[PDB]
Amino acid sequence: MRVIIAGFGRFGQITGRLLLSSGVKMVVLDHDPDHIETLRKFGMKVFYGDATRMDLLESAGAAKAEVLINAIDDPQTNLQLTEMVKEHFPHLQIIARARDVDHYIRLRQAGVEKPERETFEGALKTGRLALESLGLGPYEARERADVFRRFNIQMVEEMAMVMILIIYAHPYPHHSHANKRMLEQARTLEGVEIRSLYQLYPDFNIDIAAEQEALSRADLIVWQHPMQWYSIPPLLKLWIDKVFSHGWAYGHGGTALHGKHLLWAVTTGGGESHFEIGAHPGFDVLSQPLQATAIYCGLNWLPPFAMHCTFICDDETLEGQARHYKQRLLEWQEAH
Amino acid sequence: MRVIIAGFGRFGQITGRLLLSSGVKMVVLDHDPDHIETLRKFGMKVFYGDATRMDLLESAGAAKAEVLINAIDDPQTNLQLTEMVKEHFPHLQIIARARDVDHYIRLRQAGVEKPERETFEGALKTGRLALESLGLGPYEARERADVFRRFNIQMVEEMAMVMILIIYAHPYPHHSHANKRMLEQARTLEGVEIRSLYQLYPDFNIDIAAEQEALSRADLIVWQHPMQWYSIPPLLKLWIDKVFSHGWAYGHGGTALHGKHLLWAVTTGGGESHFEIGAHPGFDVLSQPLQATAIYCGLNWLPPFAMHCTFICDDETLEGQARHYKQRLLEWQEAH
Ligand SMILES: Cc1cc2nc3c(=O)[nH]c(=O)nc-3n(C[C@H](O)[C@H](O)[C@H](O)COP(=O)(O)O)c2cc1C
Ligand SMILES: Cc1cc2nc3c(=O)[nH]c(=O)nc-3n(C[C@H](O)[C@H](O)[C@H](O)COP(=O)(O)O)c2cc1C
Ligand SMILES: CCN1C(=O)C[C@H](SC[C@H](NC(=O)CC[C@H](N)C(=O)O)C(=O)NCC(=O)O)C1=O
Ligand SMILES: [Zn+2]
Ligand SMILES: [Zn+2]
Repeated sequence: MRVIIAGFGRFGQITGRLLLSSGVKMVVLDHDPDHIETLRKFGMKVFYGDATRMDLLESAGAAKAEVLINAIDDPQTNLQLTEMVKEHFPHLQIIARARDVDHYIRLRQAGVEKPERETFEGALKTGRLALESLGLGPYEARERADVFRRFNIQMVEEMAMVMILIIYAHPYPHHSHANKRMLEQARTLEGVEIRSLYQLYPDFNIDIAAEQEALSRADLIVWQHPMQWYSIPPLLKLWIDKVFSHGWAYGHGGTALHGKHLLWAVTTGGGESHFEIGAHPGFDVLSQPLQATAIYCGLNWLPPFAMHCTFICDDETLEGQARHYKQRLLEWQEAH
Repeated sequence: MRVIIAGFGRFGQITGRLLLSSGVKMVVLDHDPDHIETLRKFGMKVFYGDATRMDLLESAGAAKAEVLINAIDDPQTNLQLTEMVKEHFPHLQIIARARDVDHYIRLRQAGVEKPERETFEGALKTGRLALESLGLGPYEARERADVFRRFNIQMVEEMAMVMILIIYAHPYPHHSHANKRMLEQARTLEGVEIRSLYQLYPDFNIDIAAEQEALSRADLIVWQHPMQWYSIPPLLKLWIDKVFSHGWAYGHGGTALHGKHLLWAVTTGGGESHFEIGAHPGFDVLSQPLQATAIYCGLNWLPPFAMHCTFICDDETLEGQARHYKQRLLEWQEAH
């Protein structure tokens, strides 16, 4: 229906099995009598022949499909398919396997956004296993692989070619009601940049230098998120831990944030009264770790923006609250 | 000095390049004239020939090496090398590339602990890009891949055969001084289980069922960690967000934690004066998000154990605090 997979070897099988687990229906283009049994069990419609055939492509539903996964092993065949689909089926999104760097480059030049070098991530994993058996902790080792990946991707992309900042930290931005409205409203302003952490770093691999650059340009920084267990989401905590670095956000020479302002914009399921609990009751006390973090780094902490009772929230209330968020924002701009 | 890499093609080049960035000393076994220049450029010592020659293995220093990375592509040659090494060099840890499920199985049977199927992680990434191109959030997609990975590994492992609970959340357990001593002390008690989050889940993919089972068996739960930015590490917060689930920890029928105790055991680099910051100063205030979480889940909140001044801490002070932690734990179990 929405998905076509070309090639059902080792690579296509795992990609297909992951989609099938997530409830996605697909058809397969394959031409290996060896895969007949695998295909039988897999239980999807099969088009048996060369994927480069226009007739098989059309009968597979290419003119209506959203995504083609090009899992073809042979670079020449893999590229020929890519070129055919680009020419004949302009709305069909190509996700491609690449054999190696030369193949990756040719795919990039054919307009595939992020071709996946078939052994790359396996090889990085193997590197981490070696690091761990040499005595490195698994997390430090994964971080080292993350740094190398970013570097390597930047190098191969070069070979191929050859003021408000909202730090948004909802884990499921597509599923958001309250925060999503707040952001729609904020974008109607100017000099607003939005960085959605769970969209940028689903693998919890923050690019510190990219984050520091954006902060450098901002006058007001906003930490916007749904409250989770009286606190913030894991990825926002990671962002603080990584981005607010020694010699940059604090410590000797760490003055990059001095003079800037910070707003906490948080949504909660409960209402004010729910926070009257424990030794230090009241919603305002929960701002403490954040305010302490901001102050330590030389930021000016603003009165938080807080939207309560999203659990029982009227759509009329969701709107007025979102517009007051924009209003807080506008008012800060006019003062600065 | 420490590592031998057999095979320096696409796969072996990435693995060895990663290790170079970590300053690891390695020698290479490779027979491909096309790789000679690459190897010379990195300054790499090469033993040219079949990695399956005993005399080459010996010359490469296999009798002293800590780790062999078997990056050979050909499954037969790859397996021959594995079995030869296992027979003759008993202290040499083998990290091996696997072509597919069958190769993976034969490596397991040869005594390789975690063979890495070469295209597996690459395919999962391709599957994630397809899901995202269909409109799924990048983070939700990654989470689907994590579930798929966990299930797949368990399946391939099947085929290959054919009370105190400390939740420890130091991001760098090996680099620790204060927490390491505390865990040394705690371990001298009876009925202690330690789960080290950053060792168990470097890729931040928590196994909720396993954590919940461990919690089932605990009477005292301890959150133990160094304090970072007035709060807790990113992985502990994920652990809370994931493991303290609707219908288990809270909400209708969520009574699994009722009657259990929770202790916060935290180390800080600053003393008490460090926490004279913000509108709600004082160290005790910082426990509020955690105490509120405890209360909502029916956990019994105990007075925290806090070790301060680790930045300026004498070694006798460190020992003494590690003994006092053991003491708190002991008196708890003597009281229950
Ligand atoms: C993991 C989890 C923990 C939560 N913890 C709290 C809580 O501490 N206090 C509270 O009021 N709401 C809590 N909530 C409710 C969310 O804050 C609320 O659903 C959210 O702000 C709604 O905004 P949204 O429509 O943008 O998702 C929690 C929700 C989840 C999913
Ligand atoms: C990311 C980062 C943030 C930190 N923030 C704080 C802070 O909030 N307050 C504090 O007293 N110490 C802070 N520290 C210092 C650690 O708490 C301290 O080094 C640790 O408790 C020592 O424990 P260890 O020897 O087991 O590593 C921070 C350290 C790091 C790495
Ligand atoms: C269990 C479900 N199922 C079936 O019904 C039959 C296939 S069998 C396992 C598969 N093997 C091959 O494709 C053989 C490749 C080869 N011989 C080659 O050298 O190229 C494979 O490894 N796939 C990637 C993975 O799983 O890691 C399958 O996946
Ligand atoms: Zn989403
Ligand atoms: Zn470590």
